[PDB]
Amino acid sequence: LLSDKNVAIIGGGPVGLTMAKLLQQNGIDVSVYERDNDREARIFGGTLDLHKGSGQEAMKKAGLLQTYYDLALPMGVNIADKKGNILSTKNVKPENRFDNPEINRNDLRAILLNSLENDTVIWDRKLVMLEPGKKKWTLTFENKPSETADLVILANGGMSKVRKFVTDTEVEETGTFNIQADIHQPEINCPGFFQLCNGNRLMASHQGNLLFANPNNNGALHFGISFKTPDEWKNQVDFQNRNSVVDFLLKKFSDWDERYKELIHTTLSFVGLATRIFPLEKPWKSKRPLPITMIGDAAHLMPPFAGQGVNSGLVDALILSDNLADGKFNSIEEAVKNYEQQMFIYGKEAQEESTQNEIEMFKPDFTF
Ligand SMILES: Cc1cc2nc3c(=O)[nH]c(=O)nc-3n(CC(O)[C@H](O)[C@H](O)COP(=O)(O)OP(=O)(O)OC[C@H]3O[C@@H](n4cnc5c(N)ncnc54)[C@H](O)[C@@H]3O)c2cc1C
Repeated sequence: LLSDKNVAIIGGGPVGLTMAKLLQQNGIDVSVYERDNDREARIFGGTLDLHKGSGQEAMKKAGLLQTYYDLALPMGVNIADKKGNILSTKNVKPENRFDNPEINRNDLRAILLNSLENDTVIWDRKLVMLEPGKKKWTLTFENKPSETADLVILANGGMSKVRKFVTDTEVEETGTFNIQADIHQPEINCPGFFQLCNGNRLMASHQGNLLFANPNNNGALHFGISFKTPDEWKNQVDFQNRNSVVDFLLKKFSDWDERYKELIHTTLSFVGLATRIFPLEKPWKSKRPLPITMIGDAAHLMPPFAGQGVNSGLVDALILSDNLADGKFNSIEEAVKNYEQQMFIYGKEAQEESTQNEIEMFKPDFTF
């Protein structure tokens, strides 16, 4: 295959690790440079789920579907109202288990990580600078020895600072905002809400305030509250100390049932983040010194309320990965050129749904 050279993937998230695996399956030489300190760093967030057709195809090809099923956990979902009434409830039906079981972000990385040869990932590696060499890239790492690569694959999230050689387009705030926390022993610390989820993911929407929870992410309750960014914050409240956040949440939620409030009372620390999108507007630099591309969130960061992200990114993995091994191209530049073409197709389409959908809710109504 077209790589008797060496690849550098920047980013050990689910998309970056899948790349690594798909390449290394074909005897390609890959290293993943991850900035997490070690294998064991906690990944904050909800649970991923892999769709048939996309995410799961990624896993089928990596020879990892069964392992994914093993560790994943199917979940019904309830729609509830501001009051605690279950409006709807779709349960796991035996036949449709495998459609999209939820997996914990750390568990998934354990699966991927386990599938790579030793020392494929190089930990404690924060990429800060890239530089086109004679015939290969030079990667700069904060207070760590530099490295070289014939191909660089950016897979380092939606805030990647090293996007320039591919495009001058930059991420943008979408208009909405997300607060989220985890509650441990949710069954005694927030029994009302925990009992309300009754073993299913829970969602409720009220006057443009979204509450979404999963009662069982490896035994913790994860939840997030989303909303249109308050007119004032121009980019002012502080997620450092919680009394600030609690007053704010408890305000826009005073309307809501005591059970949800108890959710905002027990949570010890909150993390705030503005929804962003890396818009697939114009084409990317046709003029590139050395081979380089982007997959997953680096390529098309988009709002999550649709259910998008990662599947779309794992598809990137799949598609690029094949292009560079099916020998159906006479050069690397061609193969990446082609992948970037296909992904612009379904990328724009996804980003279209999620954006529009984001506008749907966060209005004065919704019904999922
Ligand atoms: C609030 C919220 C809820 C979401 N819910 C869902 C959901 O329910 N389902 C779903 O499918 N998606 C969801 N998403 C989307 C989602 O999870 C992303 O698409 C997914 O994380 C993308 O994977 P990735 O590998 O491309 O990027 P990342 O997961 O962000 O991986 C990037 C990796 O690169 C590393 N990194 C960053 N900078 C550097 C650097 N300079 N050098 C080296 N490494 C670096 C990071 O440590 C990280 O490990 C949600 C997103 C948000 C914000």
